[PDB]
Amino acid sequence: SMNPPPPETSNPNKPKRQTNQLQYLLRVVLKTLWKHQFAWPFQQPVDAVKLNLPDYYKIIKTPMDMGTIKKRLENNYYWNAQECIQDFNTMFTNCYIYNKPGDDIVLMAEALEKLFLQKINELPTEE
Ligand SMILES: CCc1cnn2c(NCc3ccc[n+](O)c3)cc(N3CCCC[C@H]3CCO)nc12
Ligand SMILES: CCc1cnn2c(NCc3ccc[n+](O)c3)cc(N3CCCC[C@H]3CCO)nc12
Repeated sequence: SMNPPPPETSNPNKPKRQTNQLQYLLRVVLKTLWKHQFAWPFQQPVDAVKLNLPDYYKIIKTPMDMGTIKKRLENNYYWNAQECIQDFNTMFTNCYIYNKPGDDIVLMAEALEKLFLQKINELPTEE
């Protein structure tokens, strides 16, 4: 009945690299999603103590949110662009998993996911 600690966002012992892909994922993909009208419930970890969703962390064992993703990109936590893509997909599917078809929050996630898909369509190619 407590929240878990948020996902890890730093690790100064992971080797770091910059790539066109990871730069795009921050400066275009994360940025565009963050500014979307439906982004606000996805900008931080689900707070199941403030929100009254008590079974949330019984159901969602791989939490993810765009606040975390932003930190991970900023701290060069990701080596492969796909690690970041995976985290966006985990965020969307967690919303689908906890909730049910037709729920307002699921329609918000679906809209954000469609946007995600249009932006990643233009991801630069891997090195
Ligand atoms: C307005 C501030 C706020 C936002 N969430 N939240 C919650 N969340 C729990 C929750 C969620 C859904 C239904 N219910 O019934 C409770 C409790 C709570 N408070 C209870 C304890 C005494 C203080 C009082 C305000 C804080 O100091 N205040 C807040
Ligand atoms: C990724 C965030 C998330 C996942 N589930 N969920 C729920 N689920 C409950 C539920 C049930 C039936 C219909 N709907 O629409 C939702 C609500 C909720 N929030 C409260 C309502 C305003 C937005 C938003 C704020 C806090 O993240 N946020 C979330």
